[PDB]
Amino acid sequence: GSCRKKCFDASFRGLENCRCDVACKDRGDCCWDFEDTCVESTRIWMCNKFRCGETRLEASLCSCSDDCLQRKDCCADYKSVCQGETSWLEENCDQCPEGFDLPPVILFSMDGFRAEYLYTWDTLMPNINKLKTCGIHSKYMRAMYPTKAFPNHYTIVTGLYPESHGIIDNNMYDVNLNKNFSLSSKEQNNPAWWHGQPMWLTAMYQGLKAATYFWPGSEVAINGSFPSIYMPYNGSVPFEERISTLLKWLDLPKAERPRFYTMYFEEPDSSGHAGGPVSARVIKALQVVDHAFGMLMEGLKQRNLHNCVNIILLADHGMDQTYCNKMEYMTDYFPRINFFYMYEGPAPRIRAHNIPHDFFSFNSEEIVRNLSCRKPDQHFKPYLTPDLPKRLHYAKNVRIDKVHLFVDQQWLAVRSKSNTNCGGGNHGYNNEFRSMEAIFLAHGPSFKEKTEVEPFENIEVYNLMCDLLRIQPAPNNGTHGSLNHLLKVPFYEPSHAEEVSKFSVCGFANPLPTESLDCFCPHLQNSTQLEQVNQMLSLTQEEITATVKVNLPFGRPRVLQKNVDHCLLYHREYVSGFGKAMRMPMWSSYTVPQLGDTSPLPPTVPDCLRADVRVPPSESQKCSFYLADKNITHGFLYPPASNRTSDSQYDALITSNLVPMYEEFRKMWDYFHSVLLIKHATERNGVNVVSGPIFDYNYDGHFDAPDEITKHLANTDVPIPTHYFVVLTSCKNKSHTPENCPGWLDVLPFIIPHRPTNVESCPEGKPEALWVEERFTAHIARVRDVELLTGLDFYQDKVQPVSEILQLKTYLPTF
Ligand SMILES: *[C@@H]1O[C@H](CO)[C@@H](O[C@@H]2O[C@H](CO)[C@@H](O[C@@H]3O[C@H](CO)[C@@H](O)[C@H](O)[C@@H]3O)[C@H](O)[C@H]2NC(C)=O)[C@H](O)[C@H]1NC(C)=O
Ligand SMILES: *[C@@H]1O[C@H](CO[C@@H]2O[C@@H](C)[C@@H](O)[C@@H](O)[C@@H]2O)[C@@H](O[C@@H]2O[C@H](CO)[C@@H](O)[C@H](O)[C@H]2NC(C)=O)[C@H](O)[C@H]1NC(C)=O
Ligand SMILES: *[C@@H]1O[C@H](CO[C@@H]2O[C@@H](C)[C@@H](O)[C@@H](O)[C@@H]2O)[C@@H](O[C@@H]2O[C@H](CO)[C@@H](O)[C@H](O)[C@H]2NC(C)=O)[C@H](O)[C@H]1NC(C)=O
Ligand SMILES: Nc1ncnc2c1ncn2[C@@H]1O[C@H](COP(=O)(O)CP(=O)(O)OP(=O)(O)O)[C@@H](O)[C@H]1O
Ligand SMILES: *[C@@H]1O[C@H](CO)[C@@H](O[C@@H]2O[C@H](CO)[C@@H](O)[C@H](O)[C@H]2NC(C)=O)[C@H](O)[C@H]1NC(C)=O
Ligand SMILES: *[C@@H]1O[C@H](CO)[C@@H](O[C@@H]2O[C@H](CO)[C@@H](O)[C@H](O)[C@H]2NC(C)=O)[C@H](O)[C@H]1NC(C)=O
Ligand SMILES: *[C@@H]1O[C@H](CO[C@@H]2O[C@@H](C)[C@@H](O)[C@@H](O)[C@@H]2O)[C@@H](O)[C@H](O)[C@H]1NC(C)=O
Ligand SMILES: *[C@@H]1O[C@H](CO[C@@H]2O[C@@H](C)[C@@H](O)[C@@H](O)[C@@H]2O)[C@@H](O)[C@H](O)[C@H]1NC(C)=O
Ligand SMILES: [Ca+2]
Ligand SMILES: [Cl-]
Ligand SMILES: [Cl-]
Ligand SMILES: [Cl-]
Ligand code: NA
Ligand SMILES: [Zn+2]
Ligand SMILES: [Zn+2]
Repeated sequence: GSCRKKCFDASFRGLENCRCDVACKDRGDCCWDFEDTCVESTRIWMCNKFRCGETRLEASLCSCSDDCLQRKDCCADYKSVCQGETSWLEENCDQCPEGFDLPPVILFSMDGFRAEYLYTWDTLMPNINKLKTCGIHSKYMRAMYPTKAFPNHYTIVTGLYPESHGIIDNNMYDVNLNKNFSLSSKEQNNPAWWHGQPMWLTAMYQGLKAATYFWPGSEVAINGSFPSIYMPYNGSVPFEERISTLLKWLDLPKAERPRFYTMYFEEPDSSGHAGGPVSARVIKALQVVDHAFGMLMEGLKQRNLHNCVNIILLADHGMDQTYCNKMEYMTDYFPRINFFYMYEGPAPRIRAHNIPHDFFSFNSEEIVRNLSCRKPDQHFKPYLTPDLPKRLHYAKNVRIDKVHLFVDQQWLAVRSKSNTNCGGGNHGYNNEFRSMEAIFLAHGPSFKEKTEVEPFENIEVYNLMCDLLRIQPAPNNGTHGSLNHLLKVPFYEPSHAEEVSKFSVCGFANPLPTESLDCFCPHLQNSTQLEQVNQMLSLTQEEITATVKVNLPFGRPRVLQKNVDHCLLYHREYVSGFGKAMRMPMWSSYTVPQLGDTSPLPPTVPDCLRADVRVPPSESQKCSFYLADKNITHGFLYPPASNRTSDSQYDALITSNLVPMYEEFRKMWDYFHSVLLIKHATERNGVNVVSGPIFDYNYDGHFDAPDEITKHLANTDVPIPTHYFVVLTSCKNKSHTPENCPGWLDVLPFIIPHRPTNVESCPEGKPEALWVEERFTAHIARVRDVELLTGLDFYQDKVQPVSEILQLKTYLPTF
């Protein structure tokens, strides 16, 4: 015989007197199968032909003995390797066993698994590829900025932007605590850094036990509590050991068995850093993680759990390649740099060197000014954080330093040329960069099968996981219901938000104005001319219904602000919502048709403004306000030169269509409406436009209350916007116009900062054709971002399921 079932038996002589004792290795008389049967069998996580039926040993990590199933310690592939059962991988695409009344949730993260890995190398990852084929598969998942591990892992489990959850980078300083946060320090375990409610506490608070294996934050007594089970972090733990512990937890008695699980792997992030995203090291790491993931599914199948668990496989961010010849140096821009401290790399920040003493005295403004437009080809742009694109939601936290550098693809910004941290993979860049996109795959009885879904953001996963466990989520930044199309039977059915402030009436009464408002239009020097022109503002009921049909084709925006007095101004070519206290419109809606001639609109007739007879002078702007205010002029919300009849431009040359605009912004503003808007209308077969002011002086992402607004027009109460929004909405099916679209819509939203100079664009002396469109593109945002910043709610009259409208409102155009 051989060593099968005779390991370490010195008294045993088999064929040709071969021996199976520990000393046979030296004497050189071992039976042929000794090493694999008796030595390597205690160092591996897999059964094989040598091990099946084996006699139990001591130091074995798992068992292939005939009693392992009753003892509950079989290796994961025992049944398929030893019992001839079909592996999970060999099974076709798709049930809970006894005691698993409800399906547990596994949240599985593979650090640095970028969406392109799954596109190019899927055939090198058969287990992951099987998950993608059989379950639900998003084109990619968008991370939050900056695309770092701790900020995004904690976003995933809280539903919160970093500015809200507190972990705004892997390295940061908090002047209030006067402490430093870093991944190698014990300060990261101070619960004071961790705000919000992570998913394992949401479950625990609502009666469901939670086990975490190495998830960021799970080793912290957040809000005073650890997870039910958690593991002190140690990256050296083999992945198979982690998977085996997860399967053991699923073997706990029902009364002790967690319902929510998290799992974390350092790969392919670690190999991405070492070798770059296209490298043998990443390829090998991708095969390793795929092997360990398969181990999990095989072990689930051994327990008949493969189709009972709702598993989500995703990642925190992607990976890009860096170069030592693509580095920007602060020494190139400052003669002395020893007075400030720099968080370096793909998403740098600059703060005072002497902290906490000079933290707030630091002249962040001068730093950003001296870094602006210094070279024509400089590969980063400095920002004060309130000036960053609003879709990043990266400003409202004292831990976010005011000075920020937004760095171009594959570049790095460092202090000095001494820096050698280059040549490998890195991340942290703009979350819209393709290289920073992450994967999201799910599978389970609650998910749809064999379904590909559009991209979505990692802030949406928290609500989804609460829906999977049928519990209520803590308040977060997801849009609940936006991921219902992932689910067979949604747990949460969304509904339209009900309007808070009802609209008033601004009907047409007297054709002459009680007050001139200090506005002048010599073209109407007589009174007969005025009465006729203003009469054009009088629309019949039939004319009101016609303009609403074309220019409000999805229904008016609803006001979710409280105690806001507003009325609707009907015109033939546009409808607006006038904010009485504000003395300017909250929104203006109009639909731009497709035209053959792409002739840019001509300039508005100048020197002609008059009052709105429908709006009383107490609630109207005065043209003298703008003359008085030397630092700001007036702009038009609805473009008057886009008139489609002989004298309809008069309908736009009224005080009710005026908004405060710095001269330099209005140049940008008018170019967009005169040139770019027309192109968008011709490409989209017409486009509906809704535009208006945004006030966010505390840069918290929410509309300001009137008493939060700190800048006003001249000596009046008329506020100056911080931003203007422009939402372009057309029919996804280009065969239809925006007003005759029975299917899905297609949106392109802008949130353009209203700044007194164009230094963000470094015009330098170039025509607007060479930088305006670039500036607007940099400030694309979601509709929901506009809703949050305005207190408005869109598309409520679009006949379509709410959850599909929620998909539309979370969509981010990318380029
Ligand atoms: C941090 O942990 C504490 C627990 O120590 C959480 O406080 C608990 O919050 C829940 C939900 O708000 C409270 O339950 C509610 O109480 C009201 C008042 O009777 C009741 O009407 C509701 O139906 C619900 O039962 C609970 O009382 C409260 N516990 C304590 C001791 O204050 C807190 O929410 C956690 N915070 C975060 C951010 O995780
Ligand atoms: C920030 O820059 C100012 C201005 O410096 C000039 O503009 C820069 C954008 C860059 O092009 C420099 O090469 C220019 O010299 C600095 O203010 C100047 O400082 C020098 C001292 O070296 C002084 O002699 C000048 O009078 C200053 N000019 C003004 C208008 O004040 C300032 O020092 C820079 N700030 C920091 C922190 O370095
Ligand atoms: C859109 O309106 C422009 C402007 O109309 C002029 O300005 C208004 C404020 C009002 O004073 C009107 O009575 C004016 O006609 C139209 O451009 C004018 O077009 C006429 C006839 O084609 C021409 O004689 C004028 O010189 C033009 N004036 C300017 C400043 O361009 C334009 O025709 C209107 N578009 C359509 C489709 O009717
Ligand atoms: N609970 C945990 N505790 C400590 N470290 C963890 C952790 N979970 C993951 N990590 C570590 O997070 C690291 C990945 O995060 P990264 O964003 O790549 C760090 P970085 O910002 O690129 O540079 P840095 O190392 O200077 O912080 C992994 O190497 C891993 O060791
Ligand atoms: C947090 O880390 C910073 C460096 O990242 C420390 O900064 C030092 O601050 C002291 C005075 O506070 C200065 O004398 C040193 O020159 C600073 N060092 C550097 C490298 O800038 C800071 O001390 C740390 N704070 C805490 C509480 O640990
Ligand atoms: C993201 O969601 C969080 C949680 O709902 C919001 O944070 C709250 O904001 C209000 C008003 O700013 C504060 O009074 C609360 O204290 C905040 N809570 C927390 C936990 O920070 C946040 O406003 C949302 N962000 C956006 C951009 O909408
Ligand atoms: C980190 O992990 C290393 C690898 O072994 C693992 O940890 C030991 C303690 C056992 O739990 C073993 O089953 C694991 O695979 C250890 O060698 C090392 O000591 C650990 N370091 C720390 C600080 O815990
Ligand atoms: C778009 O919609 C088409 C049906 O629309 C009707 O037919 C076309 C030709 C136009 O005349 C339109 O005004 C009509 O209402 C579908 O047949 C077609 O598949 C759709 N296209 C896409 C890309 O979805
Ligand atoms: Ca605000
Ligand atoms: Cl089954
Ligand atoms: Cl003026
Ligand atoms: Cl500016
Ligand atoms: Na002025
Ligand atoms: Zn990472
Ligand atoms: Zn990393």
